[PDB]
Amino acid sequence: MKHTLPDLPFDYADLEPVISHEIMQLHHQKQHATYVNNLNQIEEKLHEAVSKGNLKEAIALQPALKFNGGGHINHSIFWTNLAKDGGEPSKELMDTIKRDFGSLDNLQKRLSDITIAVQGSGWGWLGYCKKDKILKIATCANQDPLEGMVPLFGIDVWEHAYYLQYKNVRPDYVHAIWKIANWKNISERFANARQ
Amino acid sequence: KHTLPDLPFDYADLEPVISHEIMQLHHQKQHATYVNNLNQIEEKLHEAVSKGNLKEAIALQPALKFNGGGHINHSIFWTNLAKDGGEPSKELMDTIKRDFGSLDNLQKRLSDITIAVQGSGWGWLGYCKKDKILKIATCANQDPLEGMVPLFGIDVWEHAYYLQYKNVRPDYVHAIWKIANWKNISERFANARQ
Amino acid sequence: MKHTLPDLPFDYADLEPVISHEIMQLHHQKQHATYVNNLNQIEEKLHEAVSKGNLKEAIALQPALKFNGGGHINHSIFWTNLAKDGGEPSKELMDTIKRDFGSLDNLQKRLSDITIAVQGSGWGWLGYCKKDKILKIATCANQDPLEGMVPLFGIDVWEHAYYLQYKNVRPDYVHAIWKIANWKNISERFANARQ
Amino acid sequence: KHTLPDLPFDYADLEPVISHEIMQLHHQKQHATYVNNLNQIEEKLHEAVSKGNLKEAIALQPALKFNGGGHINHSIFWTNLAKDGGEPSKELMDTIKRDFGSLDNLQKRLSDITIAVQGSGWGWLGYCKKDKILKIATCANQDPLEGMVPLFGIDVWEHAYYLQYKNVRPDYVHAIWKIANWKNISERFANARQ
Ligand SMILES: [Mn+2]
Ligand SMILES: [Mn+2]
Ligand SMILES: [Mn+2]
Ligand SMILES: [Mn+2]
Repeated sequence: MKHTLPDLPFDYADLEPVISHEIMQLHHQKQHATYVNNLNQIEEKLHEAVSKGNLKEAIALQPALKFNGGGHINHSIFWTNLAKDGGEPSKELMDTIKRDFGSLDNLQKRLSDITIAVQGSGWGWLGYCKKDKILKIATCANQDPLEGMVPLFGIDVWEHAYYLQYKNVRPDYVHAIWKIANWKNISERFANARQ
Repeated sequence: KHTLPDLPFDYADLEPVISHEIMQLHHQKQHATYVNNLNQIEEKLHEAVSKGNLKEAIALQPALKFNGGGHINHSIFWTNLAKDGGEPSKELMDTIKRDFGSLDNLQKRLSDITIAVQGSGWGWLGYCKKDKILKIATCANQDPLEGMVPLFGIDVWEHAYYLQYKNVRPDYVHAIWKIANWKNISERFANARQ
Repeated sequence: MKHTLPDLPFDYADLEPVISHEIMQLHHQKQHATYVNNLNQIEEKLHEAVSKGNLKEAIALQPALKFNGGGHINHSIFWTNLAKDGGEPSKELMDTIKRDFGSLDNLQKRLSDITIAVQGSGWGWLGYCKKDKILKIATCANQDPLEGMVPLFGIDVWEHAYYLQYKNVRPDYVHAIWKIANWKNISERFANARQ
Repeated sequence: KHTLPDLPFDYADLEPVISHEIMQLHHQKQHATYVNNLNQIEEKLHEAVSKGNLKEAIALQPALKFNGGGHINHSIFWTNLAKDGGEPSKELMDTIKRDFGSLDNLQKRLSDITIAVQGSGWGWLGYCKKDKILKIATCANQDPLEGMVPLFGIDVWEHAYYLQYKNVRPDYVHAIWKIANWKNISERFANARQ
């Protein structure tokens, strides 16, 4: 059934002064809405190509499904990842961060750095690799969804996520976003990934 | 489900340009595998889509492009080759002369880019309906040709020549022009113009 | 010798109301400056890797050279491509646009559309293909320089090029930029490409 | 300029796992070509850089990565194979057991991803000095392994197996473990830990 724009868990100004009201409103009401609308259109066209046996057409649609489907996935997670009252990591998550990265401080630095270094548009991720039972960090280009691991915490470093407030200074945004990291949600995602 | 098409000729009909063992393996093993895998991946993809698993549906894309591309590319390629391929129709020859100067220039230019492919892939002559022109391009791996109509393809995966030509890809790419099925290429051209 | 940030051919507010003063100032003084500074650093590291015979290291530096070197190339061209008094295409350029695209209106639409459709960060280009003696349009991802043809006119569709003024509405920017297309410069580039 | 290294063994020493014709062509023709081209491209690149032609220097990057990668990858690969490769040192075996459970799990997991390479490429076992762990990865075409130290590589370009194994890549990838030079792999491991 059809994809829909999820309501945010908070009002558009609830993350000030870390993320502005204007940024939240445009990012949700315009950017994410566009990914959803275009996603529904692409899924229709793909369902038609598959039904008709138009293999070339079905292949040709893949980048648009990845882009808009990834936009939907990534943003949906991102809204659940942000809070004014984020709390602290669960003990078990905190313990695993210490095991895999040494400390939360190291994790935040190492993820901030790779996220900061993204060339162009993309995302930084903290994820959980089920196979090897370890936390990992990665970046993704554009809206490519995080693959090979379960997403826990995402940082959108598309210039739309920060330019209106932080201008060119991407590092100020990436460092500041940790202050609104929704650790309750991130810990819930970690618990589910270990099931 | 998708099926392996029969070749329009016997496995040895392209000797001495492409060998029997190459045609047999290429068709019965390589193309077969793309077809069989295409069917498995299409099945996995339908489950993912019918269940709402967008992430898994996106994760299956590369296998669909690869095996689906494999099926598309090879199916065109077999129709592109002939023991006696004739000559290009007058309309195609005139178009080749318009857009490349001569057949010689087209062959050289398409051979050169196809030889230069880094890794596995394909060289193509195609027709851009929009700007009403012939174009040459390459594709990586089994990516299908997009943005123009395919007319003539040259498989430069190593499995396409190695048993016979060993490392000498250029010899294979220059030699395949001897068996280019110009009857088929011309028909694809005529159909691309309608 | 060392790369430097070129002075703009105009003052930071000279393209209002099509491109804001704030956008011009950040884009030149901060974004392009960063590409230049990082480019010089990367060229040094590459010259060292080559001198030492450190082939793996020289290969590893390539994405950063492409990114920052491309940033320098692309922006350098882009500033010369913009003017308040852009004039009109030379007769010969106009005649070739008509030959290859039917009309200027068609060219502007077709280039605007592909530029608008860029997934992520990138550029739209009008270029000249010397081999086939034809105008072409293309997009490039991120800062990848236009290859296979001589660049004539570039449209930066990184969100930094427009978000402060146009917000999410990229099409309004892409359509509007044609009003400040420096046709004198573009025509000069066309003449040189045909030599 | 770069040179083709001699093999540490005679062309037939890996029979029956890899044939004489494969080793000869692979070394004398494939690797030679990467070396020779590497030299040509390095020359073109130096002219571009010394003249300030940034655009042309960027345009030559893919040929440097490809031929330079080719030289890097093959040079490691020849040292990675042996008629009698021994067994992993105790320190490497313990590390393999820590990070993969057993040698069996490592072999299966690396074989599976290497077999799955779409097109040409390589499978690698490497060591991540930062997080102090073994990792497995694949690389496309001749891209060199980056972000970890290379320990053991498996060439899955078709030229590496086709003359002998034909289409049956899995057989070649499972069989190469028989000739993995664990003396060399262990030395690379010891050097990766210093
Ligand atoms: Mn976003
Ligand atoms: Mn093939
Ligand atoms: Mn820019
Ligand atoms: Mn090889």
